[PDB]
Amino acid sequence: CDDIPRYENELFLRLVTSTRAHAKIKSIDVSEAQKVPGFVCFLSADDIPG
Amino acid sequence: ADELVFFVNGKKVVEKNADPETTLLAYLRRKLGLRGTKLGCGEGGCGACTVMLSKYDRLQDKIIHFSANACLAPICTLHHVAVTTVEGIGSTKTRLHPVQERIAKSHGSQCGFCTPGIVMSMYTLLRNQPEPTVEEIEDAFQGNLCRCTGYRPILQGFRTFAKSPSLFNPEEFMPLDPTQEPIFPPELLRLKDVPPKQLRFEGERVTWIQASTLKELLDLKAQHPEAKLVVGNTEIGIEMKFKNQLFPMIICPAWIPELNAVEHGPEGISFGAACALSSVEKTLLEAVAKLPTQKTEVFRGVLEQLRWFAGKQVKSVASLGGNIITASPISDLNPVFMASGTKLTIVSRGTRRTVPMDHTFFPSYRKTLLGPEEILLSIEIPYSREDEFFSAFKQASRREDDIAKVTCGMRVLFQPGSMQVKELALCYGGMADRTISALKTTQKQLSKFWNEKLLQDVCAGLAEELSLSPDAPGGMIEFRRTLTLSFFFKFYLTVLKKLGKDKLDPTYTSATLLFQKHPPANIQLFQEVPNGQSKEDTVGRPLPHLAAAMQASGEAVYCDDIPRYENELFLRLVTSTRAHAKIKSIDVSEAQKVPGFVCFLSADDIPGSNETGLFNDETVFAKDTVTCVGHIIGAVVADTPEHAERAAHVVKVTYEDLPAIITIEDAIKNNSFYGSELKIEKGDLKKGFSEADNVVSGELYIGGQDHFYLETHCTIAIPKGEEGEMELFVSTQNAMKTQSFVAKMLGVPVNRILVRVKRMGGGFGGKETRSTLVSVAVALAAYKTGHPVRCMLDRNEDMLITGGRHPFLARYKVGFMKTGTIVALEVDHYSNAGNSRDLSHSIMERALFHMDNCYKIPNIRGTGRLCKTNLSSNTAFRGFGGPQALFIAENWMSEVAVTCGLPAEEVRWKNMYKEGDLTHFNQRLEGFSVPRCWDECLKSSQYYARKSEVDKFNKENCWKKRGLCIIPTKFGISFTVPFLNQAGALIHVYTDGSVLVSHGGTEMGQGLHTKMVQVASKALKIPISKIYISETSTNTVPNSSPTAASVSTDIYGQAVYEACQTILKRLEPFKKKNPDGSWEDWVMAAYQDRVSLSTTGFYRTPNLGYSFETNSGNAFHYFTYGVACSEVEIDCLTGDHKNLRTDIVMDVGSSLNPAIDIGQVEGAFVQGLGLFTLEELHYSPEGSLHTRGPSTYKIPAFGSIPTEFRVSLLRDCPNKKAIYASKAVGEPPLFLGASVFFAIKDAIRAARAQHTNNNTKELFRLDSPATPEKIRNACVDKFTTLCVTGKPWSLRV
Amino acid sequence: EMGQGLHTKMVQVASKALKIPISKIYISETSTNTVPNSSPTAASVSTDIYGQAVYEACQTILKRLEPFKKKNPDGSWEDWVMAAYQDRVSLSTTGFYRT
Ligand SMILES: Cc1cc2nc3c(=O)[nH]c(=O)nc-3n(C[C@H](O)[C@H](O)[C@H](O)COP(=O)(O)OP(=O)(O)OC[C@H]3O[C@@H](n4cnc5c(N)ncnc54)[C@H](O)[C@@H]3O)c2cc1C
Ligand SMILES: Nc1nc2c(c(=O)[nH]1)N[C@H]1C(S)=C(S)[C@@H](COP(=O)(O)O)O[C@H]1N2
Ligand SMILES: N#Cc1cc(-c2n[nH]c(C3=CC(=O)NC(=O)C3)n2)cc(=O)[nH]1
Ligand SMILES: N#Cc1cc(-c2n[nH]c(C3=CC(=O)NC(=O)C3)n2)cc(=O)[nH]1
Ligand code: FES
Ligand code: FES
Ligand SMILES: [Ca+2]
Ligand SMILES: [Ca+2]
Repeated sequence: CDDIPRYENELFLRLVTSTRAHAKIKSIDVSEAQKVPGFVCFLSADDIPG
Repeated sequence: ADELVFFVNGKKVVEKNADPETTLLAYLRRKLGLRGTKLGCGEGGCGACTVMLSKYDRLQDKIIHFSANACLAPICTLHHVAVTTVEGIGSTKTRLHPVQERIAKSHGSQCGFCTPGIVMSMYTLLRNQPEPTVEEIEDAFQGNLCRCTGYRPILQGFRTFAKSPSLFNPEEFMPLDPTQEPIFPPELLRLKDVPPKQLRFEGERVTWIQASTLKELLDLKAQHPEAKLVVGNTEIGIEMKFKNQLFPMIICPAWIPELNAVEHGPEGISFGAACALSSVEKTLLEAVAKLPTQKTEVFRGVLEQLRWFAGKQVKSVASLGGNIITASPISDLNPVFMASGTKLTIVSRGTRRTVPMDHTFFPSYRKTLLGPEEILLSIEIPYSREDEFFSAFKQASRREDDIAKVTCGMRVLFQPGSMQVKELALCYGGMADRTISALKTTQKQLSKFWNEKLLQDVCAGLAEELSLSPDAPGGMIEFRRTLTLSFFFKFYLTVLKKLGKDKLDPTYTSATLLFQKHPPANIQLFQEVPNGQSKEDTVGRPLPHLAAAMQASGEAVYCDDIPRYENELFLRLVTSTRAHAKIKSIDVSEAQKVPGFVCFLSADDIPGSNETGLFNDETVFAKDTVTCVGHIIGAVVADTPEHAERAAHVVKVTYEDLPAIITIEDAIKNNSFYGSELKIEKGDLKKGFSEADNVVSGELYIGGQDHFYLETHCTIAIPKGEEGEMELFVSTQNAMKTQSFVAKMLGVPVNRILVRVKRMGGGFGGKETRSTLVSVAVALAAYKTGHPVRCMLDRNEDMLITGGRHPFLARYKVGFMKTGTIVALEVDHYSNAGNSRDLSHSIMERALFHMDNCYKIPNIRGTGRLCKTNLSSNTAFRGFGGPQALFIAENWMSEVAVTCGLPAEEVRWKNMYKEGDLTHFNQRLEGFSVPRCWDECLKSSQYYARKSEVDKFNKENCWKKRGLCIIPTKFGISFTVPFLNQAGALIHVYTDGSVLVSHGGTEMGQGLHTKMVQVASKALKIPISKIYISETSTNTVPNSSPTAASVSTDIYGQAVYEACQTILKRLEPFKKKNPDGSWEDWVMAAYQDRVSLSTTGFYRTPNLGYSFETNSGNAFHYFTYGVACSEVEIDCLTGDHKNLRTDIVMDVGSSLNPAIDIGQVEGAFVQGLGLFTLEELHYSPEGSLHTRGPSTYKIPAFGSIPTEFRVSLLRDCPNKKAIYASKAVGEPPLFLGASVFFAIKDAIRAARAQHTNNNTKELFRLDSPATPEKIRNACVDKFTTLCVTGKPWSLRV
Repeated sequence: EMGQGLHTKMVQVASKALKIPISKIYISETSTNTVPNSSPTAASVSTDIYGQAVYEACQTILKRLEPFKKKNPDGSWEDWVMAAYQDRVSLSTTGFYRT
């Protein structure tokens, strides 16, 4: 799979995962993430169209 | 300076390193990933790259919006400009804009490749005039071309913006709402405030300075006199791309206020030299409405030329000074500027002069009297004076967006209130290498009076003074000379009229009329579906092409639109510049030095076989010898397409010529044929000829045709790196041959090669085989590099290399009775096949099969020979030999009517086959519907009433004539080699109950997939929404015949039907167990029960197999029929004509989709009209093509179609021989375009009775295409007489 | 294929069923548009079940090619395949198995 050449416009995804075994998600803060050079977006449940 | 800032669809683009050579089109497709905007030609002719531009004009103090060709727009002109592309206005993921909605729903998109550019031209009009007039609408598209639709639906759909069941419903159209339009970028409006300043861009090869002030400009021209000015780039863009000019320094003066000012002075109106021609046009139109007629004579000449100058895209960026200083011999403006003494204000640093343009201003080819330091600042177009009159005329190959043959400006100034010539200026383009004045002719007339003797003297003087030698560039010697006289005659008559106030001499009055549009009327008639039919059964309903909305939105993916891999490379073909030569050596040493160069590939690089072609006739890369101009020798592969192009251009081939054989004639004389003669003989010719009252024999020629699919040939090849595996994305009608020619070249099993075809932007037969020329080269580059490689041809390469329709030369003899009844016939056909066999033999056979058209001829012999020549190999082109043969048949039929002195329709009718007769190849005509088509078309076209109206018009008009002709056609349906009539399909039903269909056919705009989906949905009894077709691929359906012969709906439809039956058989017990369940419940239960939800389907046409030796057995499964009646009006002084009205009745059985079938009728029709009247390829005598682009090759334009255009599909004619009682439609109607040609012939006969003949039974030869040249030269008269063929001491008798 | 040699076994199986060498057969990949609704490759039954699927498809090819073998007993695989193609016999089929 990863040996397949990337398209010129091909992007990379990194999962964001929980550090707690059982907990409510109070908030999510992406503001330091957006500062990282090359950030395109952060995706979460609300982005799902289906 | 360094930064370039602009906006694209509302979003800011900051380009830090703009290269001056980057066009917008390249930037949009390759840097911004916005692939809706397309490349179709690269020379401003086709409009596929049309976008909108918006800017603040701080001078009108207003946001302005205009359209432009992205392929010619340098991004370096666009600082502080907002670009709107097709993706800027809507999409199927959000909402279509009204323009996109309507063109899709009104069936104005087929292949869809022209659609975004036509969308953008209509959108642009709407942003300027939210409620346009019908004419403002047609005019919006002078620079857009469509090869598929025949234009009618696009216009009829867009007409709903102005002011039988039906193919569309305008009441469902969302109204335009200008408050919902994208807002002009607010950042850009903040910027209008800041004073502009000089910018500098630096690219690989070119430095560009954007001059902010006149002083900056004139300083820069002093410092850099060699620097090239650029405004619209519509000429420099061509010189750069097509003549390998490099201008290492550009100055763009477009922003400078004095170069854009318009002033109304006592003497005339003054425009800065950077004023677009669209501004010039608007200003003059307003002057012409406001001012006394006698002030505006010169202005109206300018306007008359601007009417026929390029199109909206070009006119909106092309500048006035750009036209004057380019000094093309064929400028339409400079003759007018020169005739008028229009004033040029010319400046340099510390210099200013003003001169009247006159004959000295253009000293020689492409030069003007401007010095190295000097710029054209402003132009004063003068007011006309009392006693001063002016005309301008342009004649071309086509009226819309064409390059002038002869073009002129004519001024006379009389002594006050007299007819006594004080001044006369007759100034012409196209008669020499610069714009010239006939000063010798006109000097002789000063003090003379405007009369008959003056007309005669000027004609005689023009004939002497504007001579052309037989060798003149452009040819068309007699036509060009006739036109210089004809135009003068029009001027002479126009001036007579203007001199006498304002009845003077009717019969003559129409020669003086400027071109004028009658309003369009279009009626389509087809059958409603049976009343009880389910709404979910769409078979027989006018469902839009399934991809039409995505074509309109730019979201449909064509091959080059597929994203590049990051390591993907670019191939450029290296082709022969000689017709016939040994290759002595190849030197790549300059190519190696172009940046990004990767490798040059040639014959030695091939690991498998260099032998390719349908008959194993050809090389993949030429070895030892080249046998045509365009013969592929090699290829350069580089990191960008520009590096590849530049590198290939500088690959040096050294040749030693060999004797060439170019023409049919040469080939006959040299015994140069492929194979041996083909023949069908039936009955007894000698006996036939001996019993005929009359016998006519003659010779007929029909020229070839370039496919001009809007998407040229394109392949992407992906090498996998494992077991020789390769995956190709290809624009082709033939994935099977592509797959096997790529495997043969690589020397790998066919199971290693996967070919995928999503869609083509047109194919028309030209992608039936010739697509492998590019496919196999790209495969070689992928194999050799291990990288993805791609290549899309530029238009010029495509036209040169890939082949076209076959030219035919016929020698015939027909014996007939006095009643018109044909008694015997012989025709010998010769086709120009080019340098390989390809489909030529099958093309000849199809010609022989159609030599009868619809006529019963008891004694008949047809022969065919294929001429082997040093020209690119010709191939399939819609009709596949049929139209040539059928044109030959109608030519001699028409000569039969003339010789008999009988009405042409009577002679055709009495000769017509009847129900059950055998053809000349002994096939029975069962369900022969031509008499019903014929009867209905006579009637619905009101033919007989109109005949009498045409005679009347002809009686009353000396210099225009009308013509009217009605012709039948029949077209045999099947591939003539029996093995190709087979089709497979593969159908999957997934467990959500969605169905994916795959079949061997490809989509090229004809709506095959839409039809297959309609079939599957009727067969399965589910809605089409549940069914989907993604693409055509060799690992889903193997061994497919090319999508060709118009049988794809027939044969794939049956294969899809059969897979549906199997699925239905598997589901039946689940249906039984649960009668009240849904399709979804039944599918899930069959899955849970371990019943397969996948099957193949297959079909093989029964009862086929014609033998040329027994002359028996079915050649075809059935025939498609129809009839067309066309009326034209020709202009006998120029060779222009108008197509006034056409009515078509076509038998397509019970249509699967009447929208799609009417689209096919009209598209085919218009493609045939192009073949028979507009389109013409020219080659030098040594075999090198001249016509390589839409500038010179003229296909039907929006303005070319019949103004009244009516199409009916025959009611109540089910075809038991094909799926759901339908008939094949793709090619049958194309020969109906010949009704235009024969109407033209009738109108020529009329003109020659007017001024040539008392001989009503005379037979003059009119070859195809009947272009303005052939029509004009055929209108023999007192002007032709003065400038014919090429005083002697020295005269016998 | 996950390392277990299933494509290899399948090529072995097809070669034996069609009586042609393994060199004339190839398996490129697995995809939902060539075989739909597949169970996961799992429970060690893939050879068993795809083996039968491949075998049934090979039988169907053999039935279709038989009249050409019969007409030309001394011919090559390649001769029989070309003849079927020229005679418009389909050279594509599915295969299926249910334990
Ligand atoms: C599809 C198409 C159809 C066309 N149809 C026609 C037609 O029917 N009739 C016709 O006449 N032409 C036609 N043209 C030609 C072309 O569009 C015109 O000549 C146009 O006016 C050139 O203007 P431009 O601003 O694009 O010139 P550019 O390409 O930008 O410049 C052309 C030349 O003019 C010089 N120049 C420009 N401005 C100045 C200045 N102020 N002072 C000194 N030199 C200057 C440049 O240095 C350059 O040599 C057509 C072109 C295309 C692409
Ligand atoms: N829009 C469009 N219509 C088209 C073509 C095309 O390329 N584009 N090709 C024509 C030719 S040459 C043929 S043989 C048929 C192929 O399609 P069919 O067999 O599905 O009719 O479509 C015809 N109509
Ligand atoms: N449309 C179009 C059009 C196409 C064809 C046709 N296309 N390919 C072939 C082949 C002929 C052959 O002799 N050998 C081959 O491998 C292929 N014939 C026939 C027709 O009647 N109309
Ligand atoms: N190895 C491995 C392995 C796998 C399985 C197994 N895989 N999928 C399921 C499912 C069960 C179900 O109820 N619904 C489903 O959609 C799937 N069972 C069985 C086994 O014996 N060995
Ligand atoms: S691509 Fe620009 S006009 Fe054809
Ligand atoms: S739809 Fe216009 S070129 Fe095909
Ligand atoms: Ca072609
Ligand atoms: Ca050929």
